[PDB]
Amino acid sequence: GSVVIVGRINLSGDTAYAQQTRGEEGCQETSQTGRDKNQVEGEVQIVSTATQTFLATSINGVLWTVYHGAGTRTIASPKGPVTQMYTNVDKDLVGWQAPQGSRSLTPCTCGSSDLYLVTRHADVIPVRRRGDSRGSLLSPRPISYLKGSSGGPLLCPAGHAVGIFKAAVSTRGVAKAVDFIPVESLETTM
Ligand SMILES: C=C[C@@H]1C[C@]1(NC(=O)[C@@H]1C[C@@H]2CN1C(=O)[C@H](C(C)(C)C)NC(=O)O[C@@H]1C[C@H]1CCCCCc1nc3ccc(OC)cc3nc1O2)C(=O)NS(=O)(=O)C1CC1
Ligand SMILES: [Zn+2]
Repeated sequence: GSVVIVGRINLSGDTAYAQQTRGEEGCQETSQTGRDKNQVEGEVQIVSTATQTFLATSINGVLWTVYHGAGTRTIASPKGPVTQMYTNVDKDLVGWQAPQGSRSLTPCTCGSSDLYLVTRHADVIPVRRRGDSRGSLLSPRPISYLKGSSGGPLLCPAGHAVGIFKAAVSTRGVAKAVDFIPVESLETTM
């Protein structure tokens, strides 16, 4: 089946909050036809397959998500199923053409290390960048807490995308740092 947009994380105001936009059955029909009529809004999409839900982030005109969530799937669209433009397993990276109506996050140009991770729950966690592709969490959470939030953006203090969340570095089933796909890697791909 196709990957279907089931919602969006809202950043366009003070609060971050997920608006779910489609039902399970609606998701199933639209996964199956690959034709999606629903309007697209914002930067961070909530996407799901038949069995998993995760996030998808628009950066430089391309909707980015994790390969471990989307596999090789097409995305359901107004004109039908769309094959991936970008698919890189080593990087765990896949991209489609950003859907009509979506907005891109501007890439971070500030070199700021006080980062922020937007989860599926629309919580905004401070992350402290610790490397070329790693940020430690100020407050550590259980791995369950972050699960389902891959493909989501890591933001600088100016609201710009720094990377895409990919994997959680876990000790005793507690995430203490997050592994991301820095924008610079997306541009290498593009
Ligand atoms: C808990 C939040 C976390 C963000 C989430 N990511 C994962 O769970 C990833 C997927 C998988 C394991 N992940 C992990 O995070 C593990 C885990 C033990 C699960 C905590 N952590 C981990 O390895 O830490 C090690 C230091 C890093 C080493 C680097 C890891 C490599 C990353 C990775 N790459 C590829 C490339 C290609 C593949 O093809 C099939 C598959 C891959 N799988 C991968 O890891 C998430 O929420 N997902 S999700 O939304 O529920 C799902 C629907 C989409
Ligand atoms: Zn910045």
